[PDB]
Amino acid sequence: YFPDAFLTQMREAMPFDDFLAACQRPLRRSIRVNTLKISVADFLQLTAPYGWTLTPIPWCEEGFWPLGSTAEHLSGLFYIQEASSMLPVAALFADGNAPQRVMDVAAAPGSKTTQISARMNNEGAILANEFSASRVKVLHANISRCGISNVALTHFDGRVFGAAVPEMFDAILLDAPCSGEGVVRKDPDALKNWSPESNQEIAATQRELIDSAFHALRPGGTLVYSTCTLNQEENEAVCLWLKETYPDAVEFLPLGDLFPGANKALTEEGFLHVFPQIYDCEGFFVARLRKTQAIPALPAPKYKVGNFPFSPVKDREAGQIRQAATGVGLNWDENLRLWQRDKELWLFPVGIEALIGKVRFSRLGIKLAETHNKGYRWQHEAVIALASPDNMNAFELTPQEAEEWYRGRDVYPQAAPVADDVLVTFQHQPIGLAKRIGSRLKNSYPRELVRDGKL
Repeated sequence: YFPDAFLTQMREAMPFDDFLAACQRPLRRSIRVNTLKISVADFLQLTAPYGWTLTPIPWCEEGFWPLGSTAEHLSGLFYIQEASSMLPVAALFADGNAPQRVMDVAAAPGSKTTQISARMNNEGAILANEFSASRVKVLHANISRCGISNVALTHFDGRVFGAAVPEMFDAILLDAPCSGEGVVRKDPDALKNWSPESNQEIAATQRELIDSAFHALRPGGTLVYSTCTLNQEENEAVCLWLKETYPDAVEFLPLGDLFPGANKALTEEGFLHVFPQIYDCEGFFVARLRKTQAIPALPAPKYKVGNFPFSPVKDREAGQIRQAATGVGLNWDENLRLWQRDKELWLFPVGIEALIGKVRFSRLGIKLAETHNKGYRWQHEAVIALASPDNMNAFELTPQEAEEWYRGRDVYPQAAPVADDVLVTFQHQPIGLAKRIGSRLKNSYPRELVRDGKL
């Protein structure tokens, strides 16, 4: 369903029928491989038995066309995400762009965040901001599932960043809340409350969003602006505005070589204005800019953000934890350093350090452990992230035994390893960390996730 005003002005902005057609047909199931865990080729090899046809996505070598309840999804080897969300992320790293400190402004539900992480090879650091509180917990679950460690979370109104955190990021991805015209294929009533007035104010929001972003972008950095909507007010008009506001500071960086076929969607400015029927998918806009120059300062550091509840772990102790963890299969890069709050023990990415005190964080990095007596309760989240499977104390489950784990039940091996603490893999992926207890392997899969159904 489509309002008259909207169609009879999509008619006057087409460079059409095919579009009405593609508009009205449902989206293709779409999947993205997580190379933090498995290579593409390996993935293809591994899921060949399931007999799916998979069309390659042109702007994402890692992208392809009951999903959530498949082993591979549970061990975090792929993300269920739409091809259009892949595009902004691809732009962000186009032409060997290799940013080390990145913000995702509207990060839930995690689709893009996870993808950026994988592309940075889990190095550097990311600030994933999400405005809605409820969506934050979704974001976090999704991050923890993919074993991402370079992410910190905030809960802010996006507009704040420009003033709060000046030339902080070397890349930003601003996927702006829009009028969702491109999303009628996922939701046949999506727009229904659509109106040109309602759009003028949405565009007003998108202005101050992108200004905030630009402000928080270090000189030299790239910013990618994307929406799910197809009109010019919210897209080209918003980018063009930014350039008018900072004429000597903003450079559009054409996206035409982004992939083969990109030309089909290329705007005179170098944006990709992807109509749904062009590549058979969602309706989407992608714009990439670079800040070429420092721009004037804002006041506006009003929010004095008070004590940070964690302290960096001292060297004597940090060493002993590193060795205690290694002894159980967990390992970290030089990208990560150990902090502490209570019995709690966290790893933060050094990339994020510089932000401490300029923003209140919802969460940072990963909880490695909680101290208990002389010991440690290793967190599931850290096992997914830091566990090396190719080990001599790994233990591979049978499919039968794997299903049991995910239904949150104890497992009884014929083998029956020697370790009192056993790193449990399936398809040779870290799946959880279990205690021995004689012959039994106790289930330590967090209950908030114990699968209810079929597998």
